[PDB]
Amino acid sequence: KTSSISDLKEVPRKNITLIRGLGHGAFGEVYEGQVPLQVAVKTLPEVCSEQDELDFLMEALIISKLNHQNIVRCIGVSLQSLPRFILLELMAGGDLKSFLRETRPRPSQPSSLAMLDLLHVARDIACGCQYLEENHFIHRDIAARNCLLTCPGPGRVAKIGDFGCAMLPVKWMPPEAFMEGIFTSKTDTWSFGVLLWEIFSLGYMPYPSKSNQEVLEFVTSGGRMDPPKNCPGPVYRIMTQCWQHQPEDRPNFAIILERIEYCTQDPDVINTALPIEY
Repeated sequence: KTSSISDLKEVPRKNITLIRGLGHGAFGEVYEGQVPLQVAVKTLPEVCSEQDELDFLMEALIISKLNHQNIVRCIGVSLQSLPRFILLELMAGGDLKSFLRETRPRPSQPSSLAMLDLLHVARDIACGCQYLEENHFIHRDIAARNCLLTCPGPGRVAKIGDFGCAMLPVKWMPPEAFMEGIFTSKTDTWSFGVLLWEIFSLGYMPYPSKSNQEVLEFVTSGGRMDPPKNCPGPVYRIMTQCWQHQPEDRPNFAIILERIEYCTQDPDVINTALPIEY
C-alpha cells in the first residue's frame, strides 16, 4: 500500500524559494531551495504527459513512505501549484561517485581519505538497503551515482537517493535481471556488491575496459571483477558473495551489514593504506 495524498505535507508555494540550480534531473530540473529549512526541489515540467503526472505523484507517495536515516527524506510537496514540486532532504555532499573521484588520495594530499571512510559509507548504504529489504521495497538501481552525502567532511553520512535497454544499468545487474527482467531483494544485493567495488576502487567504472555487451557475456559465463587496488580480503569476500550466480546463494542485507561491521572492527582492515594516484 502507498501513502495517500493526505499523507503528503503540501507546503504553500509562497513558503518556497529557489536559491539556485543543481542540474537537470531525469524529468525536469533539481534546485536548492528553502521553506528556515534547506531543501532539494524536484520539478515536474508543465509540458508533460498525463502519464508523467501519474509518475510524479507516485514518486512522492513512495519516497514519503520511506523513513530511515540512510534514505533521503521527502520533506513535502507543492503539487497544488505549477510547476509541481517534490521537496527532498538537501544533500550538500553531492553524489558518492563524484566525491570518490574528487577525493582520491594524491601525492599532494596522501591522506585525503582513509579505509575507515569507505567502510562507513558502505555501512551507511547497507543499513538503508536492509531497511528497503525488510520493508519489501526493491530499488533496482543501487549504484554510487545514486548515493548522496550529507557533507564532504569527516562526519559525512551516505544515503540512498533518487528512486525514479541501452538504458539498463547492466554493469550493476545480476543475470536473472539481465536476462529475464527478474528483480528481487537479491537483485539489489548483487548491485550492492558492485557498489562496494565502486567504493573501494575509489570511483572507477565497473569492469574497466568492458562495454555493456562484453560485461553481459562475461558475467553470464561466470566472470567477476578482481579486487580493487589494495582492497582488504574481507571486503572483497563480501563482494564475491553478493555476486553468486544463484540469488538464493547471495546474502540478505542483514548478513551483509554484519559482515561490513565486522570488517570495521578488524585493525588489519582499517589500517590498510589506500592507493595513491601518480
